[PDB]
Order: sequence, then structure tokens, then C-alpha cells
Amino acid sequence: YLPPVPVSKVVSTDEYVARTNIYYHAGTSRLLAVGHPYFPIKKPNNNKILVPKVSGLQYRVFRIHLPDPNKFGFPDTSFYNPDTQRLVWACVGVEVGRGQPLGVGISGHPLLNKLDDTENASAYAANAGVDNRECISMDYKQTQLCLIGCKPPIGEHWGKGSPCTNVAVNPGDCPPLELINTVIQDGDMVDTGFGAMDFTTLQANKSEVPLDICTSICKYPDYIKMVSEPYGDSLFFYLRREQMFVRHLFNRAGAVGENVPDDLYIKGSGSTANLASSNYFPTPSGSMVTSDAQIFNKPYWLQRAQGHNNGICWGNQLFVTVVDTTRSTNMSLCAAISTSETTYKNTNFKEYLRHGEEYDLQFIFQLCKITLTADVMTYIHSMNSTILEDWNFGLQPPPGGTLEDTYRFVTSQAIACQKHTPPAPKEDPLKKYTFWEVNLKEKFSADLDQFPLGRKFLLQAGLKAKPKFTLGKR
Amino acid sequence: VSKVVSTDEYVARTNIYYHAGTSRLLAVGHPYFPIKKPNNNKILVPKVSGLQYRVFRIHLPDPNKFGFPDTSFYNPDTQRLVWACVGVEVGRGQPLGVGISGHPLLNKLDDTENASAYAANAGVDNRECISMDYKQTQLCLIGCKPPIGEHWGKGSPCTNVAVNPGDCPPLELINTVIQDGDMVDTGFGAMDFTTLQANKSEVPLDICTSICKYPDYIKMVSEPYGDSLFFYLRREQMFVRHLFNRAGAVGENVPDDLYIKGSGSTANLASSNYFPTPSGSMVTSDAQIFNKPYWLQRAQGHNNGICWGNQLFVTVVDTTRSTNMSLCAAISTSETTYKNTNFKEYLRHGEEYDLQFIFQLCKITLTADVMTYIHSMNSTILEDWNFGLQPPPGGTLEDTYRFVTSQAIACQKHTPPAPKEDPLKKYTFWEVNLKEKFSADLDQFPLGRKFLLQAGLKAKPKF
Amino acid sequence: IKKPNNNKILVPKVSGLQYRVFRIHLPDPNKFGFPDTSFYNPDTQRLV
Amino acid sequence: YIHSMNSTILEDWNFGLQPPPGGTLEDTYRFVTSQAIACQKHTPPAPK
Repeated sequence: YLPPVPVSKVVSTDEYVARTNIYYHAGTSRLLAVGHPYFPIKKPNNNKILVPKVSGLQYRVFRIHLPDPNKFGFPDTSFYNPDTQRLVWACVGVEVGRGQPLGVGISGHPLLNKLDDTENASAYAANAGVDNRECISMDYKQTQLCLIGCKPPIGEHWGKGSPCTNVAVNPGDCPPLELINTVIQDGDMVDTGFGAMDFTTLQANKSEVPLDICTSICKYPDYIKMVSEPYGDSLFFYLRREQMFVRHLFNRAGAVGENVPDDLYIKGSGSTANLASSNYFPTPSGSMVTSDAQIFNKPYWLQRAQGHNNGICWGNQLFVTVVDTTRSTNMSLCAAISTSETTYKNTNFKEYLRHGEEYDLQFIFQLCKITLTADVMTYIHSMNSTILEDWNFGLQPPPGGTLEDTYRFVTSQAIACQKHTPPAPKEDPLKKYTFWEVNLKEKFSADLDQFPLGRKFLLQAGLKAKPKFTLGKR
Repeated sequence: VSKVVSTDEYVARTNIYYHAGTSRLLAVGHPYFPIKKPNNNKILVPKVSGLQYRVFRIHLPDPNKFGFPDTSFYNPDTQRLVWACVGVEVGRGQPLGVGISGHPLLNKLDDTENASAYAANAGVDNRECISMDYKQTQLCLIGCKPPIGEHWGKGSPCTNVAVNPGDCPPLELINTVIQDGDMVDTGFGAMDFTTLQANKSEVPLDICTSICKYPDYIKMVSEPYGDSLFFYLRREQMFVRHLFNRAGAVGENVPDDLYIKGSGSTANLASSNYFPTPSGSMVTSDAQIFNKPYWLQRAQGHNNGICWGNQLFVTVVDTTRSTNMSLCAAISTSETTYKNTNFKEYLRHGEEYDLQFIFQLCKITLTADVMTYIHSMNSTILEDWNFGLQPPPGGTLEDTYRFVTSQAIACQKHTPPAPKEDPLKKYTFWEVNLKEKFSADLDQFPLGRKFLLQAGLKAKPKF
Repeated sequence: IKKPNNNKILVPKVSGLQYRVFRIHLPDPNKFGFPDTSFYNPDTQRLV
Repeated sequence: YIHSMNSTILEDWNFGLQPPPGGTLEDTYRFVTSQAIACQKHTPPAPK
């Protein structure tokens, strides 16, 4: 309804939204974490962990919340009746601080699938034995990237799907592969260049790769999928950098999975008629870091983006994804169980492994208003109705009469508390999805000049009315 | 627009007033329990006492059907008519006197008011025959939605600790619609004794099975439209009389550090539980809230005396008339030497109210906002009106006739399901029909002329 | 009510005879949105 | 007069120091945790 008829050409978010005259910033200072690089340290008898597995290799998701435009007001509001009009945060600019010293903590595995070196063969190697696996480590591809939007980022991975049923499933068959997209979660594992997939399922050996990735299913972001969003709300911006190069050239150790056609060579003799393993694998090697590759510690100013979405954070909500390989340093240390004896005894000493983390979030914001027609209300509810859930705004559809309400009696009880300890209604439909959280809703300064970040923005766009305290000469 | 508005906005007041009312009421029953044939489940006598609550559902006929001496002043197309309730009365004819109740086996230890010596040891089944008076109370409740009560009750405990037999059940606050026949508080609080009291002897008969309930003014008035009640009045009083003990195994011992260990007779701790004996006080002719007119102009809710769906509610409870007349019949009229074996004893109990209602007539103009706002409030209202349409279906049907002719066309007629109108039909309670009783004159009635007297403008023919 | 060996309360002691204090916080009105705030200056002024 | 009455009042507002400059200019905010190994943010007492 309303007079004209439903033409299908979308509006881009700077159509209806209006940019206010006023700006803000707040944010947390920093964060830490420690952890063991390889695996979590737990109470051995229990299943509960004393320590989680932690590394820079872990995708770190971050989700931030903002105060209500209606409840949280501001020094000059003059421009709106809350009846017909509402307000929304807009994200003009973003920072990421990283304060660690830069270095690599690497990793490896105590049993690695390996056969031989293919680089220079001075003799024909032996034949497949029983469990020749060995203890080997490797560096990883270096990577830096940043992700910003109101919907979570969406990665992808390989997986084993169900094959169409023809060949009777035989243990040891080559399993079918399938390419699967999924939401990114916290603690998730960067690719090593060995691909986003499930090793533990798809590799029965489990010894093919270092511990960290062997456990989990690594994921990789899809620009194709994500940016495809005709809203732009998944992500309206990003940057990325990565590098890799080859180091060593090896063979797999195990029974040949799928045989080589013999017509591809000429028949051998002695042990040369015995085909050594044809499965080769490269050795990824991280490269030299630099000071200038950092995509961090530097301001960005995001005005136009690829989607209709322009810098709008719907539902008081904003996301950031961060990937750094530079700070991956894992420090080693030991405490001696006996400090008496003056002779060095490896048994006296238990070496220990911990890892650092540091982070910053500092967020400019510009406030914004919406004028409401049904047309407006149509699209958004059409777009996503949940935004007309939390925010009525003030209104259900333009009648928007109240609900003959339930006003809550749960406030304290007799130890009944299923007025809910099985908690309150609605949800985050993504609440199941684990990832890290911070509330800023308390922090906002009314003027920027207090902070190092902001004044840059005052500097960047220049000062219209420069701060004047009538000090200095009069 | 959101945010409910004062009904006097869109409603307009007319120039016409009407009156109707029942002739009267007179009720008889047994106070303590209902009577039924011993083998049968059918009631021989219904249980009746003043202590029981009284609900009154009062229908009105749709005024839009009610032709006026001049109907021209409105258009039946664009508009409707809905009744406004200006003023309300409650008649009571019984002579004022107080009833009473008790129980033949009452859990009791001893008198705690004065003790010259430490008590004895609890035996088995020391319960006694003792009675007490209930708190005096008067209240009145008026509105277009059912009066909302509340009570304590047992909820589902947290599942952590395994409940052993005799453990303390957790407690819960439970709203419900108020039903007729339910019991006033005795001062023992609104809850279900049946569930939370296994002894069944902890209170006098009348309330033992039922659930005493009490109106929660907050949640009631908390309704946005006020349609639960737009008005009320309340009076009650109580004072203490006796001080007793519960007799039974102690559920939870007192921490010893709260006292000093005794010895001999003082070694055993007497029952810790005390419960009061509530007492009604002197009744008076002055505090009666009945037999006197009321005038409802402005209420707490945005609803101003608007009765939606031709429906209006009255909830009235009083203990002042609780008088229980006792009577006796003789099984043998011969002997002149009296014998207690000769007489059967019975208890019957009277009840009398009366109802007279003013009404004012009101028209509603429509727009979309109007139509929606109501439909927002309660859409069932428009159903009883003629607006909301609702195109029907129905292209074709195949009648095959005839069916009892047993060449089989299928087996067929399945659509009774919607005589159903009252959603509260599950709730049984007192009923009255005024629909016939309207009249267009306030002069011929005792009540009405006061309405004129108050607002003035006596207008009567000449003689 | 408390577990007999424990020091932790099983049930809180409650009776009408107990006094009741109520502390009531308000949020700072100097952060708080008004349909029109221009009637004052947040610099030279305050709100309580 | 206010500072006479109760000085703690001026703290909760702005107005940290007597005429119109502003600021408590040593360093302010810090957090050392997230997940649980290192001895918690609450090993130090609550200052406020």
C-alpha cells in the first residue's frame, strides 16, 4: 500500500537515511590473552580445562554493542519527534591497535607423516614400513586482514559429503569431498595453505599436519560469497595481505591410496621396479616480516562501500574480524622441581609454553535519523523485521498499539526461577555461535578532543568551529 | 499511533438515559459443605454462604438493535451505539448479623497465652473441635473485564535436591480469573490449602478444599485500558484473639544458639509454630458500602464506563449478612421427656442482593485509525458489530441425494463447531439477564430520580 | 534457614517485622535524551 | 557552597578541578584477563 506500484530496483542506504550534524567516540583500551599454542591444558582427570588452546593462529571474532538511540540521547537533539522518527548509529571511522612486539611462535607435531626428501636423492629409499612417523615442526603462511560489518563474517571449508550410492562404501575408499560455507566463529583456525577442511575426519592418519590445525576445521573467508550481499550488511569493507613460499619437498608414508598408471614410466628392476610413494607434499614457509605491512595502528575513514549499506550499524550492533600472524610469538620458560642440585638435570626442569595477545577497538560514530513512511517501514521489515522488533521503533505497524502487556513478575522468587532461569524469551538466533563480546554502551564521550584518535578526524576533515576556550590573548 | 488514549476522546455522549434492573435476589444454602446424595455424585443442596464470593455477569441487548423514539440523530451505517455505565447500586435486604465457622478436628497443641507449666508430650491425633470468626470485609468491583485475582500455590521445584517425603514445597504467585463460590481470605492468605496442607485439619471446613483468593489492585489497574475494573471500594478490619500451636513433628529445628539448652521437662523443645486466631470486630450500620448510590464520572483507567460487547461485570463480597439460622426437626413428637436423640439438626443460610443500573448511551464515529485502534484493542468487538468483512468463498458442492438411501456416497455432516461464543465458558459463575427489563424513564423508579436530583433538571408532564 | 553443617543459608530470613531499605539509582540526566535539549548548555550548566 | 556541602558531588559530574579546565590526567583504564589462566583481574581490589 501507498500509491505507487512495487518496482524492483533497490535503494542504496544513503537514500532515506539522513546524516546528523554530531559525532562521537568511545571504546575499550586493550585486551590480553595467554594460552598454550598447541593444545588446551585441562584438569587431566576432568574434562574441564585449566587452560584453553590459544594462539594468534586463532581467528578472533569481535562483536560490540551500542546504546539505544532513543534512550541514549545527546546535547542537541532538536531535530526529531520520537513519534514518527528514530535514530541510528553510523560508523564513520575505525582503528585497531596492536601493542605486542612482533614475532613468530610457529608450531609442529611429534608424529608427522613423512617418507623421505625428494630434493636430492643420492640413493633409492626404503619401502613402506609400520609407523615411521616422526617429530617435525613448520612455520606458517603470514597473513593480515580486517573485516567490518553488521552481520557476522562467513567463511568456507571443504568437507566429506554423502556420495551418491553406486560403489558399496569400502573402508579405505577415497571419500567424496564437498565444499561448505559456514559462519565464522571465535578461536577458529587460519588456513596453513593446506585448505579449509576437516582433517580428523578426512585424514584418518591424523599425523599429516601439526596439532593446532589437525584438531579443528580451518576456514577461509569468501569475498565472492560475502561481498555478493546486495545489502552490503555482511561486510561493507575489508583489507588483506598474505605471503608464502616453498621450503622442503617430501613424500607421504603409507600404503599407496590410488595407483599410478605404469604406462607413465618405463618398468624398473631390482628395487627400481618398486615404485616409491608418489604422494609429494610441499613445505610452506613464512617469509620475512616488515614494519610497513601492518594494516593496524592506522586510521581508516570509510564513507562509500560496495553495498547499498553505507556504514549503518543496525540494531546497535557492529562486528570486527582481525587476523594477524606477526605477534604469534610463543615464549618458553621452565621452573625447576629441585633448585638444590648444582648439576643440570633435564628431569629437574619442566619447560612451559605461553602466548601473548593484545588488542584495541576505538570507534568513531556519527548519529543518524530516519523519517518514517510505510514505504520505509515496508522495506526494513521486509528487509529484516527484527529491527522493527527490538525497536518498535516506537511503533508496530503504524497503528503500533501496545500489547495489553505482561508486566514482569519474575523479579524475585521462592527458589522457583523457571520464571526463567531457562532464560527470558526471544533470543540471539546466533547465540549458539560462540565468539567474543564487549560492551561499550557506557563509554561515549560527547566531544572527541579528549582522545588521540578523534582529533585526527577533526584534523582530517578540518575544524569548522575550532575549539575556543578564550585563553591565550583576548 | 501507539500508547492508549482516554476513551472520552473518540466516544461522544448522547442525551438519553435509561434504567433497568432485576427485581431482586434471595439465596439459601449450607455454609460448611455442599449436600449430595451419599452414593450419588449429584448435589442435593448447593453450598452457599456469605463467605463465598459472588460474581455477576450482566448482559445487555445491542442498542444498535434498540429503536429509539426518534432514531434520526445518528446514521446506522457509519456508526454504532455502545452503552456507558454512569452509576451503580447494590441492594441488600437481610438484617445485619455475623455468621461463623469451625472444624471438629483442629490441629492444636495447647493455649500459649498463659502457661503455668511446660506442656506435655504430643500424642497421636490431638486435634480438637474449635471455631473462630472470619475477618469482616466489604468491597465492590465494576468493569467490563473479569476481576483478576491471585493466590499462593505450589510450583515445580528446581530439580537439584531430591525431594524426600515431608520436604518443604516451594511457593509460587499465581494469577487467575475469579470464580464464583470461591472463598475470602480468613487471614491465612491466598493459596491452596489442599495442595500445601496435607493435614487438611489446619483450617475450618469451609476453606479447606477451596483456594482462597484475593484481588491484586496493581496488576488489575496495570491493564492499559483499565477494562478490568474502572472503579471499586474496599473496607476491612481485623484483630487478634487467641494464640495456639501447630501439633506435629517439627519440620525444621531451631538453631540452638538462639536459646539455651534446657533439661528434664525443658530438654524437649515445645512446638515452635504459632498461628493467630483472627477475629471479626463490631459491625456497624455506618461502614456499610451498600444501599447508597455511586456516581462514576472519571476513573483510573482510560476506559470511562464503556461496556464493550454489551457486557458489564459486578463483583461483590460481604460477610456482614453471614448469619446462619439454625433449625431442628423432631423424629418423634410423642415423648415429653426430652432426648437429644430425638432431634436432627440442620444449617441453612440466607443471601439477598439487588441490582439497579443507570446507563448512558454512546455513539462511535469511525475512521481507519478508529477502526484499527479498536481492532487493536480487542478485535472480537468488531465481530459483534457489522463492520469487518471478510469476503467468503464457495464455488461448487455435490449433493448426491439422498444418503439414507445407502447406496454409498460418503459419510458427511461434520460442521457444528461454532456456536461457541463465550471464551470464558469454562468459567462457571452467577448469571442474570436484564435484556428485557429496560425502560426509558428514570421517574418511575426509586433509584433514578436521584440521578435527576443530583444533576437537576426535573422534567415531568402536567396534571 | 541454613544447612546444619554448612554456614551457607538455605533460606533467607524474612518477616514483615524486618525493616526494609530501598536504594534507588538514577542514571545521570546529563547523559540522557530529551525531545529538546537546547534549553541548556552542558558546559556552564548541570542537571539534577 | 556545593563543595562546602559535599565535595564528592562535584566528582560524579564533570568538574574535576576547581575552575573550567577538566581531567584526571594520570592513566585510567586497564584490563588483564579474558579467558581464565592468569590470576584474575580481581586479584587487585575494586578501587571504586
